[PDB]
Amino acid sequence: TGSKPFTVPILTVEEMTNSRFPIPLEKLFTGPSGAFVVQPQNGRCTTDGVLLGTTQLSPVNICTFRGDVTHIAGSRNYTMNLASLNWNNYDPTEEIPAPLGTPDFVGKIQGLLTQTTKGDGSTRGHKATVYTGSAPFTPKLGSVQFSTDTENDFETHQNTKFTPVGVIQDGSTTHRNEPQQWVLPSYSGRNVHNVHLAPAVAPTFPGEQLLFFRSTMPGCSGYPNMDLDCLLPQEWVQHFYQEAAPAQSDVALLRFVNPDTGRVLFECKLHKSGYVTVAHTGQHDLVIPPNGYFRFDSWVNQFYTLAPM
Amino acid sequence: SKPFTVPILTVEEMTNSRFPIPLEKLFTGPSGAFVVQPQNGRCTTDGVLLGTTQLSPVNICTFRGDVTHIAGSRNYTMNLASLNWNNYDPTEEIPAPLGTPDFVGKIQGLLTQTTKGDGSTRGHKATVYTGSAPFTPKLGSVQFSTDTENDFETHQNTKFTPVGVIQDGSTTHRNEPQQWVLPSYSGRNVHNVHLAPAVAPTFPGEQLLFFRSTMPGCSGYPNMDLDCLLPQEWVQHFYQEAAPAQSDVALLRFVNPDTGRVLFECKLHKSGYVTVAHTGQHDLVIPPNGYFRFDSWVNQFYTLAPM
Ligand SMILES: CC(=O)N[C@@H]1[C@@H](O[C@@H]2O[C@H](CO)[C@H](O)[C@H](O)[C@H]2O[C@@H]2O[C@@H](C)[C@@H](O)[C@@H](O)[C@@H]2O)[C@H](O[C@@H]2O[C@@H](C)[C@@H](O)[C@@H](O)[C@@H]2O)[C@@H](CO)O[C@H]1O
Ligand SMILES: CC(=O)N[C@@H]1[C@@H](O[C@@H]2O[C@H](CO)[C@H](O)[C@H](O)[C@H]2O[C@@H]2O[C@@H](C)[C@@H](O)[C@@H](O)[C@@H]2O)[C@H](O[C@@H]2O[C@@H](C)[C@@H](O)[C@@H](O)[C@@H]2O)[C@@H](CO)O[C@H]1O
Repeated sequence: TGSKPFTVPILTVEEMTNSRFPIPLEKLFTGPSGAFVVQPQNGRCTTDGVLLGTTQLSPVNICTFRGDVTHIAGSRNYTMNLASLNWNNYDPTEEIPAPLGTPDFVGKIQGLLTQTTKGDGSTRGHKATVYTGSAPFTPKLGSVQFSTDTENDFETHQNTKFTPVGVIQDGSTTHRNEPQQWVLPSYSGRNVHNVHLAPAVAPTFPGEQLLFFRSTMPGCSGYPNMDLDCLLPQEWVQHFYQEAAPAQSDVALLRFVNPDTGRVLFECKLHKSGYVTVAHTGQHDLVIPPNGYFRFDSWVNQFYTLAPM
Repeated sequence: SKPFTVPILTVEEMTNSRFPIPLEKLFTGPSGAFVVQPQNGRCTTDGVLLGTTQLSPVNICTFRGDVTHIAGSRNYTMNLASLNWNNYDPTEEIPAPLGTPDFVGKIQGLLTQTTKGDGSTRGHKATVYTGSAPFTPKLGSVQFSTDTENDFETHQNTKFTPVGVIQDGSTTHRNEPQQWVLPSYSGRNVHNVHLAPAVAPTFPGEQLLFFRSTMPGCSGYPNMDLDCLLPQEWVQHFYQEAAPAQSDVALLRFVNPDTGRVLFECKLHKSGYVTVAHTGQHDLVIPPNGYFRFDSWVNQFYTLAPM
């Protein structure tokens, strides 16, 4: 009695943003997930607005890094000592897995590393790639490495930003073998256990699968696997964070409605810990009308049987 | 009537509606001497998108299409597609494709491409000069300068992801970008159409309140300041809520949770911009947890407490 009514945004899928990389959502996808552990750290939020993992609120502070850089002699690599979003000191003892927004998959993320010299406002920018499966990827410790197209242009002790664009793959190896979107980086480096993680999720009900919000990351070199699935759109993270409507049960029943025809396409379970399941067996790209949207209908529980998708 | 609200997200939790970067601060200054007519980040309080405004925080200053190499150069012409990768339609009554840059500047980022057949991919640093003669997005074409003469393929999906801005370092520092100069969306001899209107304070002692970011600089000595009239999250919020405006102005109070006190009040005009009572340039100093709260509908001629 007296709970703030729960709701989800009325934005359509194509009007929303992937919570794991700064690109629009394209489609909904469902498939079996017994062959991987689904434990992304971005795009994690409970329905009552508790951010989990490395999740933060900005759609354009995801897979970014800020700090200052040191050149590694004999190479085009730079070590970035990480700062916070507002350029303050990074605190490695905060009870999070890594700075909020840190990439949550193993892959080679390419973008631009940019810098401004405080004294005169001179600026510079270079193509750069961060290898999140590599030994120098230690964001939790406050340090990551970038491979760039320069050995001398970046200055020390000047604010430097990495803006992600897409992913690459080693073209001499099996096509689409990376990125591995369901493999978490080791945030503190090789053989150091991750901490404070958002939990892995899986369907529990017979005949159910996770429902993913899917985008295609830009590819920047080689033959990458560009598929990227998030559990919640970034706008849903922002919505629940603000609304903070109490979860009246374990499961919010949503209906996906077509306002063009006035008919419900399918129903799904939004679990209070922040993920969606549907009743379907097999890999399936959902086909949805551009104006279709999710609408909260009622609180049910994990024993509720969904109508087949 | 449906109660009007603004998001409770703090400034640094929100996104610039004119370039895909976080908001950093609030800024006010006089703007009588020139025209404030941005086309992105334009939305009425009852949720009507204006100008070139669309809903995505990460489909702003992006481009998509097919590219063709200009022989004897490292420049490529992009024939624009839509977000769904369909043919572009120049007869829509908009100034240019939604999300088109709304300032004159040299925007640098990466041009990326996927070959459909084998999934091979490529990516190159590229710059679009929105003040250049070939910048004709309303006509379905813009030009990029890149670092290759041969790597991009024809008739393959190509995307530009913006990162920051550059300036010609052999010229007066910070002389470009010019954030308050609109591109000529159809080229230099064709006037712009279907624009969201220019905005100005009219009430004595008031100035615009800007939501400000610093665009990354990628070369030279650029002016990196970028002011939007509404955070992108406010655009998304009004679009969904569609709460009718009960008067010309929504009075907002900016509240500090650490004290429980109002820091300042401002006017959110129903056509989608904010004013404060202040004379002079000022970077507002705000607590990280400060937020805007709608307090009441007032008329346009309400007198604000001084900022
Ligand atoms: C121009 C081209 O196709 N070159 C092939 C080469 O791929 C290029 O390799 C260099 C390093 O030597 C850079 O990594 C380039 O980014 C890369 O080219 C990109 O990727 C290829 C697949 C094309 O889509 C191209 O248009 C694009 O610019 C390739 O090298 C292998 O693959 C690359 C990605 C890299 O992992 C190399 O270490 C690896 O040996 C070789 C052999 O596959 O073939 C060249 O023709
Ligand atoms: C290495 C350096 O500082 N060079 C200055 C030069 O700037 C470089 O010019 C080339 C073009 O010839 C490229 O545009 C480079 O990106 C540019 O270097 C960038 O910008 C400078 C200001 C530094 O921050 C540097 O670290 C960064 O990589 C510069 O040339 C003027 O400005 C550039 C942006 C370009 O517009 C030139 O056409 C223009 O003459 C000159 C004069 O300011 O000074 C050199 O020292």
